[PDB]
Amino acid sequence: STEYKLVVVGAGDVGKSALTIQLIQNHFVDEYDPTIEDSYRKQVVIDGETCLLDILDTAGQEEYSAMRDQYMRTGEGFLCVFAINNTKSFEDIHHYREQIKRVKDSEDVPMVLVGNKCDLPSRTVDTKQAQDLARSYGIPFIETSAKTRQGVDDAFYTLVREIRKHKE
Ligand SMILES: C=CC(=O)N1CCN2c3nc(OC[C@@H]4C[C@@H](F)CN4C)nc4cc(-c5nc(N)cc(C)c5C(F)(F)F)c(Cl)c(c34)OC[C@@H]2C1
Ligand SMILES: Nc1nc2c(ncn2[C@@H]2O[C@H](COP(=O)(O)OP(=O)(O)O)[C@@H](O)[C@H]2O)c(=O)[nH]1
Ligand SMILES: [Cl-]
Ligand SMILES: [Cl-]
Ligand SMILES: [Cl-]
Ligand SMILES: [Mg+2]
Repeated sequence: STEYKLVVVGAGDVGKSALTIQLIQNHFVDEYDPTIEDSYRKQVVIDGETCLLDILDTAGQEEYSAMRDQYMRTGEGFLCVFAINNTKSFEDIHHYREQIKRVKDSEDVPMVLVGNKCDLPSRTVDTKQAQDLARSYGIPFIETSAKTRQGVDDAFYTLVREIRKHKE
């Protein structure tokens, strides 16, 4: 099987830890420690190929030492996560993409835009608004809901396909 190192980036409280557990453990955690950054592993099948994933749930203080960049440079794909009910988290996407392009030293890094918390009624970030931003980036965009499993597995598998295309 092929290994894929994934990194989940995004502002705080957007659902990175909830999305990560919903894919690994297949259940929703409504209150995970926001200061905890850990790595998870699970082997799934993606369009026939068996894929072993190592997903990094990022958290903690924003810091750009050579050790941190080198550790973040090990990620092959990135999930830039925002909340459809938090405008600021959607404006901070340009920050994470810019920092990912810097440490990876490339302008075509495999990544997928994630609009989490789509199960909530009041939405402030429009769907087509985030869709045109991902179209400008040239990256996929998927709306997910860690509570209802909606698109969770879809968002993660789409990122592995972007890595597959970039590799070949
Ligand atoms: C609860 C809190 C929480 O979970 N949080 C909040 C802090 N938060 C991060 N907030 C920021 O800005 C925040 C604001 C917004 C913008 F205005 C600039 N900042 C003032 N920037 C972060 C940057 C990185 C980071 N660092 C590197 N060395 C290299 C790369 C390639 C990255 C990557 F990949 F991420 F880009 C990482 Cl790992 C972060 C960041 O961890 C995630 C945590 C998640
Ligand atoms: N309604 C709803 N709430 C969510 C969802 N995902 C996360 N949350 C809530 O957002 C809060 C923080 O989520 P968290 O997993 O810590 O995201 P993170 O801080 O960015 O890593 C939690 O109290 C969750 O209840 C979702 O899909 N739907
Ligand atoms: Cl499973
Ligand atoms: Cl950091
Ligand atoms: Cl910098
Ligand atoms: Mg978290």
